[PDB]
Amino acid sequence: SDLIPAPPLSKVPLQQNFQDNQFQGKWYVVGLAGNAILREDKDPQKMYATIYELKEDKSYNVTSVLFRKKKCDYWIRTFVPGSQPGEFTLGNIKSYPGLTSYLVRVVSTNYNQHAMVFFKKVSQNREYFKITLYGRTKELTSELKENFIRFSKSLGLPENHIVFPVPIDQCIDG
Repeated sequence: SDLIPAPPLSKVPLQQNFQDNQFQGKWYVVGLAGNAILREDKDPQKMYATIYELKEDKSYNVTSVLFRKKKCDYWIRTFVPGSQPGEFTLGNIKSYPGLTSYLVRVVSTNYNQHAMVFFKKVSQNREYFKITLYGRTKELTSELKENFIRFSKSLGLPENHIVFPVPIDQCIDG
């Protein structure tokens, strides 16, 4: 493995006055960028969806659903409130083999249409980061997609590390 290095956290803005209640519900992954994300023209990445449910204790149950091998695949994360509102750590990190580190920062959102979220983790001592462009719908404007490309490039990622998953109906319409 050779990886583009994680950016310093100083280059990753935090959404001011983060509203945890308004960030809840279903988000479509309209854009994906990161040091382990590679464009694949033979088999282009399919859109998946992530559901944020705020618990009584103010941590998030995070359920993601993707269409793989004719079936809906579910995976669950717990996001624990971090240092400042809009940051999170991963609950029960010991239950993920090789994972020593996991950070979430909500970069920007208007809550009812779009969000950009930064993830950083250390797995088998390798440092991974990604940015997801979230949509409340499966389509976003040229403007929001160019904003996400610009932001991804500001963190050192070239074009072939930025993908726009293809909209689908299976699994993610529930």
